[PDB]
Amino acid sequence: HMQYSIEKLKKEENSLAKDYYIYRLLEKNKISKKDAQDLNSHIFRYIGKIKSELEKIIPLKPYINPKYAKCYTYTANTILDANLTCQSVRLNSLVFIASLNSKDRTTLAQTFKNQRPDLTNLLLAFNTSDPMSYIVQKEDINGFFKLYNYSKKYDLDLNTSLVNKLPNHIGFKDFAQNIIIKKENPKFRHSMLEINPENVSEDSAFYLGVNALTYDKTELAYDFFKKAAQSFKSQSNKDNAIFWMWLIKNNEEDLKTLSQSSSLNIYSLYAKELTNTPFPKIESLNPSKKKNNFNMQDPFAWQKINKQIRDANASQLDVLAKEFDTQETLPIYAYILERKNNFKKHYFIMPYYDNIKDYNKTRQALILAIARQESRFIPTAISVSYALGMMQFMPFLANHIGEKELKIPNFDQDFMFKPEIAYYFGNYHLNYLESRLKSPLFVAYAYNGGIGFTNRMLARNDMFKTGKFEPFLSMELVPYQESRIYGKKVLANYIVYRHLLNDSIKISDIFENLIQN
Ligand SMILES: CC(=O)N[C@@H]1[C@@H](O)[C@H](O[C@@H]2O[C@H](CO)[C@@H](O[C@@H]3O[C@H](CO)[C@@H](O)[C@H](O)[C@H]3NC(C)=O)[C@H](O)[C@H]2NC(C)=O)[C@@H](CO)O[C@H]1O
Ligand SMILES: CC(=O)N[C@@H]1[C@@H](O)[C@H](O[C@@H]2O[C@H](CO)[C@@H](O[C@@H]3O[C@H](CO)[C@@H](O)[C@H](O)[C@H]3NC(C)=O)[C@H](O)[C@H]2NC(C)=O)[C@@H](CO)O[C@H]1O
Repeated sequence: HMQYSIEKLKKEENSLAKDYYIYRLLEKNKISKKDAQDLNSHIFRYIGKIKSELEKIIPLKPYINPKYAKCYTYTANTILDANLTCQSVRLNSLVFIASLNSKDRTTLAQTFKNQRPDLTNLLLAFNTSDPMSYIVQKEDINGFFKLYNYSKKYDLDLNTSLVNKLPNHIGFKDFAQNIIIKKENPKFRHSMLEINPENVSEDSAFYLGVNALTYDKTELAYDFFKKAAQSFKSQSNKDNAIFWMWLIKNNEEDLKTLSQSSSLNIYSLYAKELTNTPFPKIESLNPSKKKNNFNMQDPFAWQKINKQIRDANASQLDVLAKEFDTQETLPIYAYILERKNNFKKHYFIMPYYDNIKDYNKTRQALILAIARQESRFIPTAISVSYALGMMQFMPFLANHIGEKELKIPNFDQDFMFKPEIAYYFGNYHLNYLESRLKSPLFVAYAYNGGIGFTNRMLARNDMFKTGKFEPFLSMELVPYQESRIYGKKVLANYIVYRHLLNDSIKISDIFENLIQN
């Protein structure tokens, strides 16, 4: 490999690459207390392992606004001795409110009834055995979400008037998504059958459709999915909603509209196959030029050219298109062309093909499918979790395969930035997953979320079994959003690559194999 001292890193631009190499120093204990002093301002994304690792060296004291400093010297026993500003600041915390004695909640409720009746409602609510039931009786919507955030355990029936107020609050999106996907708060869930589709849109409308289906309310479901179809920004999400309109009410205009979609996704591909519509046009990228001056193995060069491409006018893109129109830079070319045709055309490149042409055509397609979604084939790709290269191996996994299993001499996790190694480790890991899971959809779930996650999901008696709307409904209820989306996208990619390799499979065969018989 190649190493970077903290001093060389401090001279590179802030980026995930620089963060990755700082994290490597921290995990090998190579950052002194002295080196760590100014280090916060050299970190692009100060979240997760790099933060908990830096704070083992230089602990951070949780920020308190100097205006309110004196407000945090009071406790539940002395809050009545604080000025009215301090009293109102401390009451932002429901935990603080829960900690007060009931007589001091009655006193502060009276004090704030006039200018802050939100605080009065929460104080008087915690003087009852069911704060949620009190807040719901007041139809205090801000209080409702502050309570939900304090504890997910509150559950109560909500009437038509109250549930139709919830969508107007910022918190409604996450609330509806989490309780429907996690199958928690059954009374909240049942209550959301009465939300007017007029009052919701986009993701929330869609999840309220999935909710209606779980109660076999097919009419309410169609209406939610239709509103989702009308309001969603991305054609891919519209297609998903229109598919549900079709599956529930079987109007052949919905399926026609879906078969004619400019988005390539499992729903449009399926609709095309049901209507004997031809397979969509795939762009053909074949640059004659061999190489250029750019190092595809320099993670720092990628992070920098990535930013330039994001922030380029039409004029600079046409200059970048020409520079990067080579076989060695094909994945960057495809990325520039995607931005330059304003995301209208279908690019499914097959770079470093020599490394996979000896595997059977089905395996080539799964590898390419995963690589396209993982990295867009960028060899030095780095995730916010520092998953590495074209196939986005987490370090623990790259090291387990490289060191324990393959005993590669002088193995370093940065070998995942080499196409040869990424494709090779991809094949090796896919043999592990495919031997246990079979379906390329299940393999996709396990590649992104893990075989543990996937085994526990498939073992549930309500996931990927026989039913009216299966396996489509199961694909909407995969409990980890990243994995739910990853499966749909990789499956679409798999169908396309199998077509380009003259090893076509019908997506309807894939869907039949998802139901465990
Ligand atoms: C080269 C480039 O910037 N291309 C654009 C794409 O980035 C963009 O879609 C997103 O691609 C990235 C990979 O570049 C995807 O990130 C990966 O997500 C998977 C899980 O799905 C995760 O396991 C990987 O670690 C992660 N990789 C990295 C490097 O973080 C991301 O999920 C894609 N976005 C979506 C919505 O799926 C496409 C489409 O907008 O545009 C290209 O121009
Ligand atoms: C491509 C990539 O890096 N993907 C990551 C996932 O692999 C990872 O999920 C976890 O993967 C490991 C490695 O396969 C799983 O560990 C295995 O667990 C089984 C039983 O559950 C055990 O018998 C195996 O011996 C063990 N192998 C090793 C080498 O430890 C682990 O279970 C997966 N985790 C879950 C929650 O399923 C995920 C999340 O860590 O990240 C991906 O990026």
